[PDB]
Amino acid sequence: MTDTNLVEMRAIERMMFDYSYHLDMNHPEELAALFVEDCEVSYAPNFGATGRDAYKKTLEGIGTFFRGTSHHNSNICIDFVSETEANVRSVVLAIHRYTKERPDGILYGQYFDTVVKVDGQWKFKRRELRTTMTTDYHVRAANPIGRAE
Amino acid sequence: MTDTNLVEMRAIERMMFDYSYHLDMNHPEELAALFVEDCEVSYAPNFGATGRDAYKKTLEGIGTFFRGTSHHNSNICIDFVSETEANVRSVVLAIHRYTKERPDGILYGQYFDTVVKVDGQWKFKRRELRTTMTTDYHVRAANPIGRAE
Amino acid sequence: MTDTNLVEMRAIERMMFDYSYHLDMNHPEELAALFVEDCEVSYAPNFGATGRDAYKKTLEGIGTFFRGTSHHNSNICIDFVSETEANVRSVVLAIHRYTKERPDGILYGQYFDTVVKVDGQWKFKRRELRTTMTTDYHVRAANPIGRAE
Ligand SMILES: [Mg+2]
Ligand SMILES: [Mg+2]
Ligand SMILES: [Mg+2]
Repeated sequence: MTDTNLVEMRAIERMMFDYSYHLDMNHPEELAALFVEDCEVSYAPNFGATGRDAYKKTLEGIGTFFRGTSHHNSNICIDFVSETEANVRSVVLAIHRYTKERPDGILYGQYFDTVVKVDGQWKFKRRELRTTMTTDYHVRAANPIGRAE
Repeated sequence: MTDTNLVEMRAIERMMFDYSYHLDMNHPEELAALFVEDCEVSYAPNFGATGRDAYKKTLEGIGTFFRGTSHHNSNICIDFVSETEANVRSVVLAIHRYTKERPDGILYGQYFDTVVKVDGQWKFKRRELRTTMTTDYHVRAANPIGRAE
Repeated sequence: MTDTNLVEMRAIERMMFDYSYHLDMNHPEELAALFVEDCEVSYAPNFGATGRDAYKKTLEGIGTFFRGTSHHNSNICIDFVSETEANVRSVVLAIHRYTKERPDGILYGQYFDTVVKVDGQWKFKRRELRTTMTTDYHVRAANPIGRAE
């Protein structure tokens, strides 16, 4: 209902923010706690993770290849399938300060997510990053946003 | 009432996000569907649109002059006139990757909007962009924010 | 309760946005009206303000040292202590266009705040800025975010 939808929108947004916080803090175990076992992550047509352990592996090196990151998540649009499943579209600005000497790398992106509520906690079941564009960035492959020509 | 205000704040924000999404996707018809016929848009003291058809014309070339854009909308403040009319103030970060060879153009702005609810959908009745500042941008004229000196 | 929490989350966010607006507008008296007398502000281990008058002093020169600023506040996480006291964590992107000839200065930060509700208005009781990183910026000292190594 209305009440349920409003409260859960807040909870979903909070989880997404906790995710970005723990990412900028280099807390990979906290990050993995926000994904179900049977998850999928897609960062490019030939790059992602199937299942939580594979996802954990994608987190390796956050602490070593970057001196810092800053994630700014906005434009969050939530459509409930049910009270324990929602589809989310959002915008991300992610700045990366590398450990190697090179300009900061900027990702302008969209996330297409499905989140599920389990034992009182929202978690990611699927995340699909679509890359709007990048600057001085370290990843070449990407899922396009599908901009009309 | 309280309940009404909360639900409609979510709906207004969703519409604003759908707008920015369809803009970054180069979907001008979806954009125009989010404006009433009797709308006004102001981007500079001598630049805007009176009525929806004129607004549609301002969308020409999105696909040709830019390879991509990314809009990040935040700091959304909503004051209800009534349950079907609200005044909104918000902040925008808009990055533009040009089709011509030149640095990305950055707009730091404020939107002063009036939105109205018609047949279940929020739409823009007025948008006024105030330009806080810009970098490497393609538009010179602007409405100032009115910063105190 | 639920209803209270939702309404007050909106009010707290609104206050935070009003703060950033008045800051970008160079309105120091409006800013100071959003702090209690017995406040604390921490921007670095050896830099801040104890009490509202000291805070007011930190606002001196906004109009003179910058031609403009733009603050984008996102990722707002609110934990209520009570219905009139909350702890907030948020992300900030703050761009500064200097009056002196130098590149824009960018702050990527986190705010750790305690807000209190007094006579119907949320106000800051404590703000602690943690600096994720900066670019071409004018402040060297900072409170670290505490990123895991
Ligand atoms: Mg295991
Ligand atoms: Mg017609
Ligand atoms: Mg006094």
